[PDB]
Amino acid sequence: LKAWHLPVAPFIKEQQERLMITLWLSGDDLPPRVTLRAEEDNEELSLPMHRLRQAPHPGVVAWRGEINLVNGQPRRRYSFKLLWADRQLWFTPQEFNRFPPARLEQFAVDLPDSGPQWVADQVFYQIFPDRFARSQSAWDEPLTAEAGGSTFYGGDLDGISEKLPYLKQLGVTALYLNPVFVAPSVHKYDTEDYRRVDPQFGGDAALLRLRHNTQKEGMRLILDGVFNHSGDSHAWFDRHQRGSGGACHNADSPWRDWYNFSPEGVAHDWLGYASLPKLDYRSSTLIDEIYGGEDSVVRHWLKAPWSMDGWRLDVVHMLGEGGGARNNLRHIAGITQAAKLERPDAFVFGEHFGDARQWLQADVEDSAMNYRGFTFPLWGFLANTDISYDPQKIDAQTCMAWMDNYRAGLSHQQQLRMFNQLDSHDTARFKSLLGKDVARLPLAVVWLFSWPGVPCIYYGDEVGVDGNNDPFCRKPFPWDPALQDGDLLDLYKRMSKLRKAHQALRYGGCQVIYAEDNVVVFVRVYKQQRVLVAINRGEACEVVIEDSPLLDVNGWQLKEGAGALHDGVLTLPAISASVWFSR
Amino acid sequence: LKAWHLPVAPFIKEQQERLMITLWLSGDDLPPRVTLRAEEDNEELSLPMHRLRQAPHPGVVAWRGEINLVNGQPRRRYSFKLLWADRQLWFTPQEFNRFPPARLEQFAVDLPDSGPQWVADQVFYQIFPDRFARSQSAWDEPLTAEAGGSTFYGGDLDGISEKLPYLKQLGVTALYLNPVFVAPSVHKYDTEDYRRVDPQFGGDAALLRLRHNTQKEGMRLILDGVFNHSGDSHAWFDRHQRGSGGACHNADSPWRDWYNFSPEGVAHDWLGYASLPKLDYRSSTLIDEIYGGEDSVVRHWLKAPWSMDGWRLDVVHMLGEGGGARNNLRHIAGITQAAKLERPDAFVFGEHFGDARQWLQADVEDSAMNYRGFTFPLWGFLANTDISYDPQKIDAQTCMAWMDNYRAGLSHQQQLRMFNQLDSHDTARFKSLLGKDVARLPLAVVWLFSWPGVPCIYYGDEVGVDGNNDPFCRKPFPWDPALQDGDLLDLYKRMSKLRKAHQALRYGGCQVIYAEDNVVVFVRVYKQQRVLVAINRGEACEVVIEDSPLLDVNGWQLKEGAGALHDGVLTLPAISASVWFSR
Ligand SMILES: OC[C@H]1O[C@H](O)[C@H](O)[C@@H](O)[C@@H]1O
Ligand SMILES: OC[C@H]1O[C@H](O)[C@H](O)[C@@H](O)[C@@H]1O
Repeated sequence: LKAWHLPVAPFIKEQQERLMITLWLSGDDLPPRVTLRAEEDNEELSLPMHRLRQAPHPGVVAWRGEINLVNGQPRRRYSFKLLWADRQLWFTPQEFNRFPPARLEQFAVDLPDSGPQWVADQVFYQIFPDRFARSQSAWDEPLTAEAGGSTFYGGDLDGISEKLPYLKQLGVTALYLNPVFVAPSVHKYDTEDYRRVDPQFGGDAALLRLRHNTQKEGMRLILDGVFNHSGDSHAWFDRHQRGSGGACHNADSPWRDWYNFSPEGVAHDWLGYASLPKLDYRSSTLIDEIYGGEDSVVRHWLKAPWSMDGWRLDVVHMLGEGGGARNNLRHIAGITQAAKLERPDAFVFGEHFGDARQWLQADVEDSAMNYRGFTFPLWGFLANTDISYDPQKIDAQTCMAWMDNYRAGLSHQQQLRMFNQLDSHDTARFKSLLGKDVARLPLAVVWLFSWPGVPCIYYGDEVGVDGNNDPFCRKPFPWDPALQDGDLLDLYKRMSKLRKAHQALRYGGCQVIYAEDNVVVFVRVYKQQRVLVAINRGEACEVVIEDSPLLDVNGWQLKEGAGALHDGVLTLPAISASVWFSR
Repeated sequence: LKAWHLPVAPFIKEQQERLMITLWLSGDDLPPRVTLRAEEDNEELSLPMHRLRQAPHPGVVAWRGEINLVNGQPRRRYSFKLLWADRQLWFTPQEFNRFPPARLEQFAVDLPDSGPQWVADQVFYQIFPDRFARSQSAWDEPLTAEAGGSTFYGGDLDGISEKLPYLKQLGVTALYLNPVFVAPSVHKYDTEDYRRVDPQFGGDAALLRLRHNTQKEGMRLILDGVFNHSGDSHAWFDRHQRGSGGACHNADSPWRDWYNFSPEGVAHDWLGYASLPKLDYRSSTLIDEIYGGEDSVVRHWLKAPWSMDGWRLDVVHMLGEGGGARNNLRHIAGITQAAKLERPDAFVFGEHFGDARQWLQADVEDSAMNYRGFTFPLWGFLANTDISYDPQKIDAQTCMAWMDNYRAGLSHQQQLRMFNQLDSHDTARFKSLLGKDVARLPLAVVWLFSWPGVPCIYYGDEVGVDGNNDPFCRKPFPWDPALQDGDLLDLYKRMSKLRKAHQALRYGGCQVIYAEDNVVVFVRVYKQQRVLVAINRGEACEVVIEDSPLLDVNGWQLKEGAGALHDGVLTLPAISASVWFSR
C-alpha cells in the first residue's frame, strides 16, 4: 500500500470558502472508504472523502474531501483515516501510523495566513557588525583566545552600506544584524541603552543610512532584540553607580523590581554572567517599557524613522518572571503582538538552540533559528558532531526521520519561514567542523537553499571563512580575493538564483523520496513544478528511484552538480549534490 | 544493549536541594560516558553522570547524576545521552532514540509539586443524577430513542446521599456529578442559572446535604462546569423573551456581547445545537462573571457553604472568543487559576475526546478525561472499535506503543491524576461495545485500576449495565440485585482494595515488559514494591519473561486472576487478567 499527500497544490486548493484536500493511494488492497480527519475549533471532525473518477497518475487512485473555511481558527490541521471492513490505517506527515497521530503532528495549512509572507522570498545574511567591513572614513591580526572577544577590529554600519553591491551580487535580500545598541562589549549583548545605536558602529546616523540604503535596494533589515536581560552598565541596573538611582545599589530605585535579587543580594543573571542581569517580567512597568507601551523598545525601532522589518529575539526561551522562565510563552506572545501592532508584516523569530516546537505550536513567534530542525541534523549526517561537539554516527534514514519529525509539528506556512543556517556567531564554523571531510561543504550549501525554510548565510561562510567556536568564529571578513574561496562563492550565487527562479524552492512542499546510508533524495513540489535534490555524502554510487507519481513529469533538466538521472537510475558521483528542474 | 529508568524511587531521590537521577544499563558494549540532559528555565543542560561502584542487580551497571533544584521551573524534564567514542544513543520514555527526543516527550517530575495531590488516592464514580437513585421522599420502563433524553426518571441528590453506604462498599472515595444547575433538560447542559441547583434534583438544600454527607464520609465531590456555552433559556440570552433585556432579542442588552451573532443574526452555538449558544470570551464582563471576579461562577461553588472539590470542564477545548476557540488556552488557564485561588487543592480537569497534550503540556488544567490515552486504546485492543465506532485491528504492540506514546508527553505527577474510564454518558457502554467478546470485560476492569491515573466508574458499569450510545447509555441503575452482575461487582470491590492497599498502584511508575499479539504485561514500580499485571485477550498461552532487573524480587504473591508465574514463565488462561504483589 502506498500514499501521497503534501500540504500544497496540486493536493490542496482553496475555492470559495472551502479547502479541497486530495489524497493519492496505490496498491492491491485499497481501503473502500477514507475519512478526512479535520479540526474546527479544536473539535475533531470526520469528513467523508469520495473517490475521483480520473486517475491523476498511472496506477493511482485519488480521494477528495473538503474543509469548511467560514468557521474555525486559521490553522487547519488534518490527516487521513483509511478504513477497511475490519481495520484502519492513518496517513500522516510521517508516513503510515497504526494508532492515531498526535494532533500537533498532522498536516496543517494556515488559511487565512496572517504571517509575514515576504520571509519565504528572502535570502538572509547575518552580520556581526565589528567583523564585517570598515567604512571609508589592524584587520589581519589573528584572533586569539585571550583577547578575541574584547578586541574591536572596527567594522561599522556604513561599511555594510558600502558593501551592499557585493551582497546583492551574492543574492542577499535581507540582513540580520547582531546587537547594535550602546553597550561596552564588542558583541554588545550587555545592553546599556536600548534607545541609541553605539557610536562605535557609526551611531544613529549610520543605522538611519543603512535603513535608507537597504530600502532603496529592496532589502529587509532585522535587528537583534535582547530582552531576557540587560547589561550591568545600564542605567536601570548600574553596577558601578555611574548614576544616582540604579537597581543594583538602591532599594528605592524606580527599577529595583525590574531585577531579582536573592535573599543574600546577588542578582539573577544569564547562565552565571554577572554582566547580564535578568529582567523580572512580573513588573508591569518593565512590561510597558519593553513591549506593552506605544513607545516600548519593541515598537520603537519598528516605526518611522527606523522602520525595521522585525526582531531576532535573543535567548527567547528563558525570558520570564521571578528570575527564571515563569510565564515565558505569554511574554513572547506579547512581544510578537506588540511588533505586529506597529507593523503587521513584522518578522519576529527566536533563538532556539533546543526544541522550539511548543513556542511555534502556540504561535508566540513566527519562526526560529532552526538549529534543531535543520542545523544539527546536518552537523551529524555530514560532520559527525552535534551541539555539544559530541561524536555522532547517523545515516540518511536517521537524518531524514529527524528532519521530517521536526517539520511534522509545523504548518506548511511555518515550515517555509523557518530560519535555516549552517552555523552562526555562537557556533564553530561548519567548514571547520567538517575536518577531513571538508569536501562535503558544497553539499550543505545546496541543502541550505533547497530544504523548506528561508536560508541565512553567516557572514564570510560564502568565501570559506573557517574557525572554531566563539571567539574564533568571529574572524574578520577577508575582502582580499586572494584569501577567498571563489568557487564556493559562485555556488552560493548559483543557488540563490535557482531559489529566486523556481517557486517550489520558496513555496513548495517537500517529500523525502530515498534516504538510505549515504544518499538523501527529496523533491520540492508546487503546482505542476518539481525540483529534485540528490545528496551523496560518500563514494560514487548508483541508486534506483522507484516509480513515484510525484516524479511523473515531462522530463528533467539538470541545474547544478554532476548527478545523472535516467530511467529511474540516479548516477551520483562521490561527495556530490545535484539539483534538477522538471520541464 | 538494555536500559531502565522510571521517574520514581528507586531511580530518583530528592536530597537537600538536589534531584538524584539513576540510570541502569546492561550489555556487551556499554557507553564509557553518559550525559544526563536536563533543563533549567528551558535551557538544555549537559550534566555529567558517574558510574556507581555497586551493581544494583546482576549484570546491571548504574549511572547517577544530579539536577540542581534551587533554580528552574517546577517541572524537571530530562533524558539520557549515551556516549561512545564514535556515536551517541538517547534513552527516553519511549525506549532508545537515534536522534534527540522531543523536549516535551522526555521524562519529567514536578518538584515542587503544586498539583492536587489527593487525586491519586481516589476512586471516582460518575453519576448522571436523574438515572441513579430516587430519594425515599416508572423506573423500569425501557429507554427508547424517540423519548429517551427528554424523559425524567426522577433521580435526585438525596438519592445519592442515601446510597453513600453502597458507594463506600464499592470502594468509591470521590463523586463526579453531571450538571445539576437549573436547566430545562434531563441532562441540563443548557444552563439557565449557574447560581441555583435545579429543584428537579432536590434544589440547593439537597446539594448542601450531599456536600455534608460526602464530607462526613471522607469523599470528594466534583461538579460539571459548563462554560463554553449557556442555555438558550438563560436570562443572559433568553430565546423566548421571558425577560426584558435578553441578548437574543435586544441589541441594547447588558449581555449582547456575551454572544456572537452573524451578519444575518444567527447566534454561534455548540456544533449546531441552537439551545446551546456559545459564550464570547472577548467580553471582559463575561470573563469577570465566569472566573475573573471574586464571586465568579467558578469560585462561587468552591467556597463555603458549597466547598466543592473542583470542576469537570465541559467542552474545555472549544471555549474561547469570537464564536470559536480563539485564545482558548489563556481562558482555561484563567479558570484553573481562579479555582486554585479559592481552594489551592482544587482539582480541575477537562473533557477531551481528542488529543489533550497541548493543554496539559502548558499546565492550563490538572488533568483530562483520558479518552485518547486510555479509553480508545482499550476499545481498539479489546473491542475492535474506536471513537467513531469504526473497526479497529490493533495488537498488543500497537496498543502499548499508543498508550506509552501518549503518557510520554506527561510528567509522572500528571500521569498519576489522569481521569481514566472505560465509557461515560457520551459513549456506548463498554460492555455493549464488546459484543460477542464480553468475556473480556473483567480484563478492562483490572486494567482500569492498575494503569497510571485515577479510575472513574461510570454509574452502573459495576453491576453490568449495558446499552448503546446516548440516549441508551443513560439507563436507570438496577437496584434489584436480581438484575445485577454480582460477580462483576465483586471484581470492582477487590480491585479498589488492591489499589487502596498498594502504593505502586497509586504513586508508582509503569514499565511495559511484554507486549505481543494478545498479551500485555506491565509492572508498577515504587520504592522496593512491584505490582505485575498480565492481560491475555485470547486463547490460553505461555509467555517467557526475560530476566529483568525490574522484576528482581524476593517472590511473587498472586492477588487476582488465575495466571501463574514460575521461573520466568507466565501461564495465562484464555481471556484473563492477573495481578501479583512482590513479597
Ligand atoms: O549573549 C552571549 C554573549 O555574551 C556571552 O558572555 C559570550 O561570552 C559572548 O561571546 C556572547 O556574545
Ligand atoms: O452537551 C451535550 C448534551 O446535549 C447534546 O445536545 C446531546 O444531545 C445531549 O445528549 C448531551 O447531554
